[PDB]
This record gives sequence, C-alpha cells and structure tokens, in this order.
Amino acid sequence: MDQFECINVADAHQKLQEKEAVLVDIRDPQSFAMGHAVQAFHLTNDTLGAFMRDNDFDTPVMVMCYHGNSSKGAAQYLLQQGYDVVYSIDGGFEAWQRQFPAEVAYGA
Ligand code: NA
Repeated sequence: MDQFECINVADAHQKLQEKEAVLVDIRDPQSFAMGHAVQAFHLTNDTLGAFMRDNDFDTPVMVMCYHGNSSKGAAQYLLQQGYDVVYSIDGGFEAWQRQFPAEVAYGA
C-alpha cells in the first residue's frame, strides 16, 4: 500500500518468528556492532542497492533505528522506492533490548 505503519517490538518479534517480514536496522555501524536484534540486516545508503536486488518489493520490511523516530523517514523512503509493506518499530533498539534481551547480537 501507499502508507507505512508503526508497530511495537512485540508485534515485530512475532512477524519475525513467523518468517513473515524482514528486519532492517538503519543505525550507524558502531551502534549496530555494539548490539542489534538477531536477524537484523544492517541497511545503509551503501547497502541499499544490495538489499533491493535481494528483497522484492512485496517483502514486508520492518525498520528499526535508535528510538523509533528516524525509522519513519526511512520507511517512507522505502515506500517511495517501491516497497508496498513497510513498518517502523516504535521504541527502536532500546525497546527491543528491553523486551527481548536474549535476542541481541554483536558485531556485523
Ligand atoms: Na530514531
């Protein structure tokens, strides 16, 4: 569709466990290596090209950032590129680590 939706980390974790959506983390590389959701793909300007060749526009994509704010602009951007199903995770990594502390990974 032509709008994205904001979802909470419990909802995102369920879509992930169900293999219904992919998770992309748009934080800087240092922040990403210091700890990120298991299974998140590090999506930056430099990795965008690859991401799009690898994930069709019909793939639900959930976007995670620092606190749930920048993921909005990034989600809208992905819609503009042709992605139809895009979400922004309210609370960002902070909420994810709080709710699912055992599901954090380190490094790239
Ligand atoms: Na943010």
